[PDB]
Amino acid sequence: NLPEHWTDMNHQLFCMVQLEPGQSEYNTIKDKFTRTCSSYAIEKIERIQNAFLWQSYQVKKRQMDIKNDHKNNERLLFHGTDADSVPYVNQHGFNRSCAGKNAVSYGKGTYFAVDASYSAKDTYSKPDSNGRKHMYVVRVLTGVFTKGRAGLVTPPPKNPHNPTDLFDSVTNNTRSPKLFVVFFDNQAYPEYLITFTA
Amino acid sequence: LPEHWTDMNHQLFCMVQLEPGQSEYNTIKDKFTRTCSSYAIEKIERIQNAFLWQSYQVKKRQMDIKNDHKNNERLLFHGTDADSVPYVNQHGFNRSCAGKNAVSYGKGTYFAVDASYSAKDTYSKPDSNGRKHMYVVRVLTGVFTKGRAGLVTPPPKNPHNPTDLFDSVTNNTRSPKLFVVFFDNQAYPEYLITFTA
Ligand SMILES: CCOc1ccc2c(=O)[nH]c3sccc3c2c1
Repeated sequence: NLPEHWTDMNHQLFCMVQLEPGQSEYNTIKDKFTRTCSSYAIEKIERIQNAFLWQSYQVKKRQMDIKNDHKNNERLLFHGTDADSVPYVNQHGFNRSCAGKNAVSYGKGTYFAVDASYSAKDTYSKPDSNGRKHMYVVRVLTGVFTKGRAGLVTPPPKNPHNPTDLFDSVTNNTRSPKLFVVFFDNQAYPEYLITFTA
Repeated sequence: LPEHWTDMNHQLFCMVQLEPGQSEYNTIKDKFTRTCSSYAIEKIERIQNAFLWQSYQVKKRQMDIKNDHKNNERLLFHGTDADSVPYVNQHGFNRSCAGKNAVSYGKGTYFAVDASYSAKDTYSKPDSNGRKHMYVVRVLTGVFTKGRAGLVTPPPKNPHNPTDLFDSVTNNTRSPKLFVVFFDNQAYPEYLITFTA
């Protein structure tokens, strides 16, 4: 099911592909980033081609598309991370068990930002020994969501008398969402890695 | 969707009570009675969860490719309290839900080789009516190593490639009595046994 615009990977399962400025693919990511992070400068943007993460993510997307009633289930969001975590995320994706406590907690899961400026905080995208910061652009299955709460280890039930029928994700604010939290593996696909500097 | 499943009238989730004395019920009963013959089986249900099955079978194919052989799958037991049964039937096994009982070999979901281990009251807690609950689980144990307290993922299969991981951890690699998996969709709950002491 691998997208036909991916580079041939030669029976390999994983590749990072460096994008070229001037191509729509690079430019649209650069614009979405500079919308809120105009003070930073992009070193490079890599497309993440991970066959196994993509398959598991696309199965979860198909299931959420079946379960929800013609919803836009998927948002393109940002995730800042430290250099030490990039090889793990590239290969294995986002693991809630490794997640940091966010300054404002809406549950114990993986946090994704609407605005690059949030992900660009040194607390999330820690500068490496060479001053480089790292941010993923991520396809996230936000689905149907509600305002979260610090206590959550899964999304809350839509109905308290049906505890197993869950919201797909939670947010800080349902009228103006600026962050989303997901609580399951393969609910987020790391699509691009932005390397950037002051 | 597997053969031994029965029709679901286009539904994606059904719990199907097995008939005592037919081959499927007899096979699952015998796996339990190997170590739990002193317990009384009230019923066995086949868990038909299309989404959990799909995600599990994807992970199974991936592990068959990664390990370059089959034999990544084992049948194991998981005792749970009555309150968690609806969650497990619909959403499977969540390492984030595991309390202080799921400790010692890592922060994952624990599966027992022997039904006797899962039959302990600390795991299969008797409900107000005295009923205990244990799953028979298809688990992708794959290539495993000894676990230790505090693991959030299995160790690497070589500290020179830190991201190529073991699939699971155990108490004992030569004679395993339990397995811990650290990822969703590595365990498919196949049967639920309701039983009493
Ligand atoms: C060393 C602990 O190993 C095990 C082995 C089996 C089980 C089990 O069947 N159910 C549950 S529910 C919470 C913990 C456990 C558990 C833990």
